This record gives sequence, structure tokens and C-alpha cells, in this order.
Amino acid sequence: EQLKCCSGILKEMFAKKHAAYAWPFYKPVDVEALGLHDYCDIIKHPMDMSTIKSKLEAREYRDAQEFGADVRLMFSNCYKYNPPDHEVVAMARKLQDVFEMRFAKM
Ligand SMILES: CC(C)S(=O)(=O)c1ccc2c(c1)-c1cn(C)c(=O)c3[nH]cc(c13)CN2CC1CC1
Repeated sequence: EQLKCCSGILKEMFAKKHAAYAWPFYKPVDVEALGLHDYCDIIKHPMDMSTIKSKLEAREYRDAQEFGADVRLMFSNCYKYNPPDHEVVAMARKLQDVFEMRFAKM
């Protein structure tokens, strides 16, 4: 099953090797603590790694493509909300490189 391959992708994205850039994506953006009160006006469908992990464990993805769409949604939200020169955008790109290289191996 390619959903076993999806659990592997998440283990890689949560690994210590990538923590320096993956950490802002581990949990939902805490809009209240960060003062990002315009976030929900710009981002219609928030997504993060812990939510993807919960969805995967709860059989909410029919296949690897549905799983992949939520991972790409997480990165697209980051690219849409932040200015392009923001530190978090560079971090999203580094994490997206980890994901895309592993996802391509299926
Ligand atoms: C529990 C945690 C995940 S957090 O939610 O406290 C948290 C803490 C800080 C943090 C994020 C989220 C953040 C995430 N993302 C997806 C965005 O698009 C952001 N734009 C701006 C920020 C974020 C501000 N910074 C990241 C900045 C240093 C590089």
C-alpha cells in the first residue's frame, strides 16, 4: 500500500535532520499567539503536518494523491500568505524539497 509510503514521508518530514526548517509546519499556525489576525481572510483551508498525520491515521486519504494534495496545500498556504522574501518561505521550500524527492519515489 502507498499509504504505508505516506507514513514514511511524514516520518522523514518530522525527522531531526530537517527540524531547523520543518518546525513552523509541525502544528496549525497559532494565529492568536502570533498576531496573524488576517491569516483566515487569506487562507481558506489551513493545513499542517500534525493534521496530515491525524488524517492519515484516521483513513481520511483514499490514496497517495489525496495525501500529497494536503502536503502541497500546506506549502501553498505558506507561499500565498507570506511575502516572498520571508524566512518561513525559504523554510517551506527546503521542506518541500524533502517531500517532492520522496513522493517522486513512488
Ligand atoms: C506551533 C508553531 C507551528 S506556531 O504556530 O507557533 C509558529 C511559530 C512561528 C512561526 C510560524 C508558526 C509560522 C508558520 N507558518 C506556516 C507561516 O506561514 C508563518 N508565517 C509567519 C510565521 C509563520 C511565524 N513563524 C515562523 C517564522 C520564523 C520563521
